[PDB]
Amino acid sequence: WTGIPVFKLTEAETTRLLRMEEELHKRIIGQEDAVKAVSKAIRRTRAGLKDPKRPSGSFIFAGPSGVGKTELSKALANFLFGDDDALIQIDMGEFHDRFTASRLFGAPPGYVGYEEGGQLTEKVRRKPFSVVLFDEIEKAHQEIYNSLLQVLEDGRLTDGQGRTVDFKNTVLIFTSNLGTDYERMKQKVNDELKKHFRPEFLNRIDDIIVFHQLTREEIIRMVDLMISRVAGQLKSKDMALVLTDAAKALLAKRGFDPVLGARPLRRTIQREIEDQLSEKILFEEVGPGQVVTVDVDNWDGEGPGEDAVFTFT
Amino acid sequence: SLVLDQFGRNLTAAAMEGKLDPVIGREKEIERVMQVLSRRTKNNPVLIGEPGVGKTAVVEGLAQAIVHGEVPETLKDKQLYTLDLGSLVAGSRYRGDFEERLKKVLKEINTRGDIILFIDELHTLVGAGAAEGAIDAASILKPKLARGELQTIGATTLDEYRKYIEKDAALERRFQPVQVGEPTVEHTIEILKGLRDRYEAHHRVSITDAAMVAAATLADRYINDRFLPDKAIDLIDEAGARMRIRRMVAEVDDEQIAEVLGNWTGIPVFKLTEAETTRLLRMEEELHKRIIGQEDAVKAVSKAIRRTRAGLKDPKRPSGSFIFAGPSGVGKTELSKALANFLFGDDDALIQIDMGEFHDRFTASRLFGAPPGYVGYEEGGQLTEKVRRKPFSVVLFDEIEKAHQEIYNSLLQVLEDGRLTDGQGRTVDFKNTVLIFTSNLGTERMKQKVNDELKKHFRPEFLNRIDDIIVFHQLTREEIIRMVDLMISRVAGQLKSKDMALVLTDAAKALLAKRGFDPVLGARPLRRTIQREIEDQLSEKILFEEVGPGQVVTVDVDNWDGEGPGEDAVFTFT
Amino acid sequence: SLVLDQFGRNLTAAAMEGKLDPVIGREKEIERVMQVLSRRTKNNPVLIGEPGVGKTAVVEGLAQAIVHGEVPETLKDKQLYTLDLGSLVAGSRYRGDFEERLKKVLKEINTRGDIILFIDELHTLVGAGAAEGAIDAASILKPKLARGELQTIGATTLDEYRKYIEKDAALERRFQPVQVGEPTVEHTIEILKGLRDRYE
Ligand SMILES: Nc1ncnc2c1ncn2[C@@H]1O[C@H](COP(=O)(O)OP(=O)(O)O)[C@@H](O)[C@H]1O
Ligand SMILES: Nc1ncnc2c1ncn2[C@@H]1O[C@H](COP(=O)(O)OP(=O)(O)O)[C@@H](O)[C@H]1O
Ligand SMILES: Nc1ncnc2c1ncn2[C@@H]1O[C@H](COP(=O)(O)OP(=O)(O)O)[C@@H](O)[C@H]1O
Ligand SMILES: Nc1ncnc2c1ncn2[C@@H]1O[C@H](COP(=O)(O)OP(=O)(O)O)[C@@H](O)[C@H]1O
Repeated sequence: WTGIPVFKLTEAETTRLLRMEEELHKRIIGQEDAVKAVSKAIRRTRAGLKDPKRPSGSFIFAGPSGVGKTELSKALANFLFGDDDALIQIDMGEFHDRFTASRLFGAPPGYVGYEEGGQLTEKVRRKPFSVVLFDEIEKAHQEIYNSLLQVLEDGRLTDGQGRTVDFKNTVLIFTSNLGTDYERMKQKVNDELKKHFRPEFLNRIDDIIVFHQLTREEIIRMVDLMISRVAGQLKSKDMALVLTDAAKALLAKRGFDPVLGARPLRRTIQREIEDQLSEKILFEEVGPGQVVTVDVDNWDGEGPGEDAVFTFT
Repeated sequence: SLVLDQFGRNLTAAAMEGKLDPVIGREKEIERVMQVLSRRTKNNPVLIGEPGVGKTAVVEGLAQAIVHGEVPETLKDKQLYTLDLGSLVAGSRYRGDFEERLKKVLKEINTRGDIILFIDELHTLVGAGAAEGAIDAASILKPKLARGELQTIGATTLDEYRKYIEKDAALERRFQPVQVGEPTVEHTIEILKGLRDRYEAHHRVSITDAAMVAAATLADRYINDRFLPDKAIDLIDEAGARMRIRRMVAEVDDEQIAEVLGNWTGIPVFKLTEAETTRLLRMEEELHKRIIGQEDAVKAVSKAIRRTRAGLKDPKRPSGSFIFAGPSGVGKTELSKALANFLFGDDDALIQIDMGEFHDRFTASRLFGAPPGYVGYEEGGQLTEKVRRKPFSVVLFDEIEKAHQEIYNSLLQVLEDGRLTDGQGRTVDFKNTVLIFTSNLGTERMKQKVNDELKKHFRPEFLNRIDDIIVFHQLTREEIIRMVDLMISRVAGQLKSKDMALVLTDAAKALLAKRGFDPVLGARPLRRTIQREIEDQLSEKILFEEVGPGQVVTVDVDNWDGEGPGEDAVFTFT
Repeated sequence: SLVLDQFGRNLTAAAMEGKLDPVIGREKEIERVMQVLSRRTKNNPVLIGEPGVGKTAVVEGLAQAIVHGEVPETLKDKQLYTLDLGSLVAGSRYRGDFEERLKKVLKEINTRGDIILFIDELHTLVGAGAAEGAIDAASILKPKLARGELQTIGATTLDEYRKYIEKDAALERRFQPVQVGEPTVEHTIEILKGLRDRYE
């Protein structure tokens, strides 16, 4: 009827639930605390022991930019529903104005736009078991926080139409950028949140998670896990990509920067490999039924490699 | 049967002759609706779903299941009828005719007892003979639907279920919701495999596996205002139509549906022809015809769009996002204009929005429209509808420093995921757009100064979202000489419209170059010089009848050695 | 035909006497709309365009193509009728006259099979007479356009398209958007050269 997975725990889904930390780790590298907390939340939800009034899960994500705060939520949505589109993505960046709070729950009666009701309220009513993402929560005003102040404790919200929607089976995730060796920046993030967010609001969130900074082993795994996307895109045109170990080492070497996130790795691969592949494809260097072997020339594998180049077969 | 035919259509009798489309992949939905239909009391399901997911296909699938005999004992030999409420209300000069027709219909289907009734586009029950609070069809059906002696199924959409059914809770009480999910890409693949035969027979053509595979792929990837499998079915139907037109056995392949998608949504996702291939590999010189210098930016944008055209561009990020930083006048807007001319042939196809007007915090609602309950809700956003007219377009943000941080906060989602939710609540696609941001900031050393100024005046996540950071360098003497070349070229092009021919000597051009070199150059200076010392004299001479039409004008120089400052030099117009 | 003349005007009969101005340079739009009319299911295009570009001129060019007979076999010997929604909804004085008239018109189209409809000001299809006990024409024509036994074309300004047609996703579903863009400079010159004879 309503899609809420209050079922008998079969063996397959049980074995999936015990091992879902690895399943989230298939896409999310690092951030073991956040993945563990999400696993505990979903285990508490599916075991039937939960506070009826409170939602299934409420968390706030903070840390550097591009550390998978949104990606963990997207992977969780893919885990629960089978696709990334099912995630309710409400972006708080266009809610800088105070008067824009009506976009969430709807228009009051007597005004224009009363008939279609709210936006997130309707989407919650359609899919009661869904994860709702609020990106850039620091960037909207604190006035809009008050509508969610009810659902982070009671899980009920009243639209402009007047009907009450429920948030008891929804997972709420908030992502911010406050603060931006681990515990000092964790305390800095805590102080930033305490000064910027009212303490009465912060107590209604089940857990606060500080995202850890990306390290070298994380980015060397990241190169493979993200070039898998390029390989899969190439497979749509009967193209095969393989990277040498030196290719991975050079890609991680030129994209390592602790002050930014993983988007530098995207920049590195985009400016080094993908553009060259596009040039060779449109110049017909490689054709259908052919594989591509990318190797690093003029490098030892240990130096910084300011002169290393990529060879294509 | 003698009464139902006058006001309805037998779907089972249609299934006798096989006029219905075969339905595949909806076994779960069929089992759910039959599970509702097997109830004792209040056994009436409703097909709730998005427009274009196969809600009707559910009921023809049910009819096919009945006529094949897959049904259990409770649904055997049940004639299935869709009901035209328009046929009920038509021809009723008095109320007695209308609800007499309705009571005769319900009495007949109760007496026979083997008719399942279908209501298509269900919301019309609230108000049939009169208003909601008077006698209508729904009020008559309340005792029959409540006690559950009548089996009725219906289909409605989410917005309609919210705008017609839900405001009267009595209607939604008697209907169990059964959601018809939008099929996945492989699900639409099997659906296309199933419906291959009818379209191949009608259009007298042949369709290959790669054809509808690529059709489903591009349909899910690119079009963001329609829903599967409907748009892919539309593409297959019109593609068979195009081949049938072109013949007066043909084969339907991926290049045809690619050309169709280009015709429909304007996306140039085509099988690359040789001429446009050589154009794309050599478009750097084509850009260098208009914008001269700044090789790094031209090469970067060339690489980005070469990625876009080769199908190697990431679906969830846009085609390309760039910050154009440098001193004023170098040609940052000229580069975007040149890309617009290359992509579309015209400069008006470039959607240009200035950030100077967004100098206040209250101006943030202009891009994506007004919140509900306020003025300006009906027309919606400004940039969102402009993107909606043309999915493949380049957007320009002139003088990005004048904008304040709330604009970048509202645009971070466009930079990263490439979606934008308007005030209406609809998501607007940006996966086929090119992002251009022009900055005049920081004025080898200029690179560091510009980067420091950008990281000072922008948040770290915004500079993380942007793809490539480009610092425009100051022009050179050869570059301003080629500026003079372009200037005299466009001046002569304007002059040819009035039966006049224009030419300049090398010495005059060198004098123009000598009077047009400073670090405050670009094009805003040395165009003042042209308009003052060449255009002014030409207009002056042509208004009092010298150098008129039919005579070629040559611009020379006098009292100059060709090397000095040329302050005493005077332009001569022969 | 004995019922349709009281509610519509035959553009094919207008094309018999050449009462429509010649159309120049709209080959791409006319071939696209002719392609959409060749479909089996949901063969109903809409000419979305800025007002004053010649959305009605595209339909007149279709009529000229029909009378000159260069259309493929799927449009041979078919009359193009425009539909006057006002005349349909004008004389009712009751509740059931409008639906009876619309059903009679659709029955005539079904029993003839050589009529293509054109609806000026398409957005009036939704709420084409909305009383307390009235059912609009849009819901009546939804099943007819869904399967495709009814073939119609429409012209709509993008603004009013977004105001009314987009608000009802069901009517958006049955309709194929065909964009009629602004003519270029040389296109305007060619159109003026075409119209020069009639204007002199
Ligand atoms: N652990 C991870 N696994 C996979 N991708 C990651 C991970 N961390 C970061 N990314 C990359 O970061 C990008 C998303 O960053 P995001 O978390 O949205 O930053 P922010 O939360 O500041 O907006 C994605 O493109 C993704 O490739
Ligand atoms: N599984 C399927 N098999 C065959 N055709 C399908 C299937 N799913 C959808 N379709 C086609 O897509 C269209 C969906 O129409 P639908 O959305 O049910 O109309 P409505 O919105 O009025 O219920 C139908 O015309 C049908 O031909
Ligand atoms: N190198 C150039 N080639 C051709 N035209 C140019 C060049 N530089 C500037 N222009 C002209 O001068 C104008 C200046 O544009 P731009 O440098 O972007 O201004 P700003 O720096 O204030 O954004 C452009 O619109 C263009 O028409
Ligand atoms: N190719 C063409 N040849 C001749 N006239 C044209 C052409 N294109 C447009 N027109 C002119 O456009 C006008 C039709 O505009 P129309 O579509 O009726 O606008 P609206 O839909 O706003 O009423 C006619 O008067 C016609 O003369």
